[PDB]
Amino acid sequence: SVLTQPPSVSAAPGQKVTISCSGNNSNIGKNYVSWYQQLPGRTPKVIMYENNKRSSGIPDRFSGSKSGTSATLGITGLQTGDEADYYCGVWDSSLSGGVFGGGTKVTVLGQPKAAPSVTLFPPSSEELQANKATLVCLISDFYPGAVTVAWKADSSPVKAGVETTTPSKQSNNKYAASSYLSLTPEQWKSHRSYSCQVTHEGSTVEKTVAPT
Amino acid sequence: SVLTQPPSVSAAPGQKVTISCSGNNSNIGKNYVSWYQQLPGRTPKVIMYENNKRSSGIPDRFSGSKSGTSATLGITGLQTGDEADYYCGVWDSSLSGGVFGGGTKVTVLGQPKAAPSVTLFPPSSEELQANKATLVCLISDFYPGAVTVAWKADSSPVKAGVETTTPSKQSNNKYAASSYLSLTPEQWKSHRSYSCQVTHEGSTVEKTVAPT
Repeated sequence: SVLTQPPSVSAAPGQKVTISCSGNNSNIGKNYVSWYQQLPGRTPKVIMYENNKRSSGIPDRFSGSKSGTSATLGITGLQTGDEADYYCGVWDSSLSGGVFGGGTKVTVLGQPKAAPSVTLFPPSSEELQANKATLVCLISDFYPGAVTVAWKADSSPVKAGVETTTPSKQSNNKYAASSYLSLTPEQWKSHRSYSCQVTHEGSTVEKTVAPT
Repeated sequence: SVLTQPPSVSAAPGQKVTISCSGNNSNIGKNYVSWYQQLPGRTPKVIMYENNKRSSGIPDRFSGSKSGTSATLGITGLQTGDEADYYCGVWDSSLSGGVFGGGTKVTVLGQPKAAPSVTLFPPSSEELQANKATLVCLISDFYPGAVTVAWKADSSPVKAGVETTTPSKQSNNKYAASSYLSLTPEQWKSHRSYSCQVTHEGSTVEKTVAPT
């Protein structure tokens, strides 16, 4: 870290966020400054180049500026999707090489709770032809990332055969997982219906499937 | 991803892994390369710089080198604490900014490798009756826990609305994930088929679905 960047910025949804980048005359003062976004677990991507030029597909929210030996990144209308680390980059002329800042964690404070979207899928045609039956309860767009999944065959709770993936942080910093129930085609065709009940922050969402 | 890295690399504890990072004369060829370690949950840290310089507290087991347009990070005496995601970074003298590799997942093999079980689910009847269409690619029973998923609309790759969850260990100790694709029921019916392609350890499998 040749460039000096604050360790973090926090703001409520819709608010304005500024990120400073402090350097000398050999780097920021002489050369083009670029900005990089890094979503957790993801590699850094360029979002701004040539001090204020926005990279392809980069939203209007994002704004970039250079003045003197200091660069700034402006995010107006902060969204939950902008929660990432931001780095500023410039070529150092003093020591002929590319330099970077320490980074800045951007937090959306007081984030609104998002109920999960729930899509239940019966065993596919191709699957049953292979004497295999799998039900998928796709659980998407929820926040925070914790869920309880319960299954039922008609009225009775299904204990075994259930697997629920650990909620993973999606593109929009919101979450997704999927619960799956592997049955024998004998077990599936026997019952009248199947249920997947998803509990998120105390509230339940239940969807139902039936054969054909 | 401008620089190219293999997505997954593994070996038994005590063995050796190498991670290739391929670029051009303008990036890897001219400038100094760094390597990043992104530990599970934690913030990425630089472990290698100036092609072969190790950071503080980085053991002898980690070695970096660069020949031509490609850099390699080697790891010997592979141990569980090395399991992380690693990426390369270099300045691109033509683009006048930093370029990064897509990342590599390093796995210390603790059980037999397992090829994924792939189940493609078309949009359900209840869903299409609501003018919504969701394709779900259930990927389970695989080890190591890293997949690359590609979607095709007939044969042309789908470049939008694809979400892939992070693999999580299940009750069988093997990993599971799911890739989902959102389409308008017109997008589902305008194509002959949709396909989900799962890449795991250089082995690739294709699943296909068609309307009814």
